[PDB]
Amino acid sequence: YEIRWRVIESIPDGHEYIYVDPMQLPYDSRWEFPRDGLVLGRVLGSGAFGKVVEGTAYGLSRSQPVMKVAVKMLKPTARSSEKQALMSELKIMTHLGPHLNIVNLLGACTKSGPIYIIIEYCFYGDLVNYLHKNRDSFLLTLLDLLSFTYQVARGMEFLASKNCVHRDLAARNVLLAQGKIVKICDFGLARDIMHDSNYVSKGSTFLPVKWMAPESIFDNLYTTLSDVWSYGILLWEIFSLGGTPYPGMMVDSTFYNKIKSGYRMAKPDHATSEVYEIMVKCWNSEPEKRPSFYHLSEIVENLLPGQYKKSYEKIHLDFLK
Ligand SMILES: Cn1cc(-c2cc3c(N4CCN(c5ncc([C@@](C)(N)c6ccc(F)cc6)cn5)CC4)ncnn3c2)cn1
Repeated sequence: YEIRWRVIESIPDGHEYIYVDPMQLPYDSRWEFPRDGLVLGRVLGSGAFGKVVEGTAYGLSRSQPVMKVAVKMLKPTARSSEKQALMSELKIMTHLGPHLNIVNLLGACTKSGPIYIIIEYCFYGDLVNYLHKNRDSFLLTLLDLLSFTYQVARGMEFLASKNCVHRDLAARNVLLAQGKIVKICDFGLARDIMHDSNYVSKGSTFLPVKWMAPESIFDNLYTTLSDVWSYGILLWEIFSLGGTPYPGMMVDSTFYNKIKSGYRMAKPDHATSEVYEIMVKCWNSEPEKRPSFYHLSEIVENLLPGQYKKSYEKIHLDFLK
């Protein structure tokens, strides 16, 4: 190809070194959970082709013989396109490993019918409804907002270390667990970073434009660095207490023109000067200049009381006992 500026730089030293593709890896049978040990209850989120329901699981844990869970599944209206994606989503989760700030996978029903993905249940729901619920009380506290901001930073650091690009980081995809523990969810659009080069076929039809970095919209480039842009948008959501990004702006020619020119959202009412600067660094137009998720945690860690780090580590270690 003759136009070299349109070729993205591609990174393998010798034939001995291969990319471990999680899509190609075997399914550990220990994830399997009999379908007749799962009762399905109320819907937790739904869409045209799928839903997440609350479930009770009997005998999934030795600690909790009757345990509340969530269950990701497809509707009858879903086609084979949605069926292959849910499978690949299960593949990404079985190989990620567990983390304190991820809605962890507990099991799956893969053997007979449609796929069920069984995930831990988060008592408080998503961060957008939670922040709407508490708006009047705030005016929750400010430290809570910082704590949410740190935990997502650690969650994302864990994902990027596994070379996993989330591609839909947003407040609607942050849940709150029993001890005000923040959990990232929805790996439907998640891809390994080497996925787009090795098995090239994509075409998600509807995208979260207002959360996406310029090079993701315009060039279909998804990296950890475009996740960091989304993390900036997530921060704006949290400190506007559940606000809609770019409020009053339709996504159109002029919107894309504005973002490309350097337009950015103004500071939200409940963000400090220092916290707005984090969102600004996150929306740098040159992706390589955005801060890393490790660096972001270190910045946000400074904004929290000194003991928080020690207590957060105590929760974290305990979770993996
Ligand atoms: C009021 N309240 C609510 C909760 C709550 C809510 C969750 C939860 N979520 C629910 C939202 N999610 C979600 N919704 C839709 C999709 C789809 C439509 N795109 C989809 C579904 C299936 C499919 F195969 C493909 C696509 C995906 N995911 C998951 C996270 N998970 C755990 N606990 N929990 C607890 C608690 N109080």
